[PDB]
Amino acid sequence: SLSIVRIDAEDRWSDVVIYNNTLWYTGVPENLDADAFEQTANTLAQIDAVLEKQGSSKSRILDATIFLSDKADFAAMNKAWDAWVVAGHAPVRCTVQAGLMNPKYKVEIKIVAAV
Amino acid sequence: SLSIVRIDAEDRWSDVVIYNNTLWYTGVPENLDADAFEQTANTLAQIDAVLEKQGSSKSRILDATIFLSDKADFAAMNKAWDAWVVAGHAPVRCTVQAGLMNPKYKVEIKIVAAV
Amino acid sequence: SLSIVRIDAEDRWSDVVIYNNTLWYTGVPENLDADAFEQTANTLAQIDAVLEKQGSSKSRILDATIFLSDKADFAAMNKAWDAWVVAGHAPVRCTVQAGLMNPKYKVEIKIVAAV
Repeated sequence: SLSIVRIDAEDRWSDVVIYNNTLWYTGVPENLDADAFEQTANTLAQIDAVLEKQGSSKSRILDATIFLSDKADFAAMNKAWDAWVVAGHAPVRCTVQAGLMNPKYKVEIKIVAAV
Repeated sequence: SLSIVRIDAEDRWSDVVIYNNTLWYTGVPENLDADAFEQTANTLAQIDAVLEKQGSSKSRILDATIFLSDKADFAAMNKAWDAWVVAGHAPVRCTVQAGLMNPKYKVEIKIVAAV
Repeated sequence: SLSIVRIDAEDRWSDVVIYNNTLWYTGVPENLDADAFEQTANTLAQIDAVLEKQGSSKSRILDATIFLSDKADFAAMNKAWDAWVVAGHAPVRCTVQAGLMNPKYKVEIKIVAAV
């Protein structure tokens, strides 16, 4: 559909937007003092739950942009990603180090997925 | 339409691109000597201008990635965003810090919207 | 089509994703010891190859985001872009400097295109 659907949840930093059978969402860490692996692993779990609640799923992710605050955390974030990603159904994947909006975020994950 | 429409199509870039009922655009500030907050507001206003010319609006933006040159300007670009954004019609957002091309850029905003 | 097609679908990533008449891809350099001009020119050549394998072309690219590891490489990557881009058929473009996963990468290029 060409009618935009927007979804706000109290426990969730980003809205979800659905349009033209496509879904956008940004995953942000919930446990600020946690390390990069935890934040990546738990943000990937957040994303699954958000996609499922709107019928989609981690199998239907088209493109993912992982922003990291520190180059030292690449290994940890690959380790989480690699434990979660669906073999043969993986999204196109962008990973860049950049400054994040909260100094305690080690990771932030933009998602575009099919609905 | 599955036909691609380009606005201000030059030799090396286009300013706006429209395809499959979706519009792409990067906004850059024109007020290059102003501060972050005021460069942001200016960018946002150009975006409104661009979206209105094609039939859309700031109520129909799907995703927005805000690049800041300096980590110290997060709070200020948020201030300019909250004055501009339409509550309950907000797009998904990304704000990160990276190097911009013109050294007088505090901010640069990439936009995907519906049309 | 509302079906998801993945090209070179691997364990942790897919090289290309195609959905809803839209194609997503991220080009990364092949020659790690090459300078930024070679890496950019070469990456634009890969993008073409990827687009035409799917029956699309570089005239059909909608949006491009170029990440450079070093601000000193801006001129080298514009020279490559300028030698390649299709006058009057260029996408929205956006260049920023950021940290990249491999320290030998001077450039990386994400592409959304019509297919």
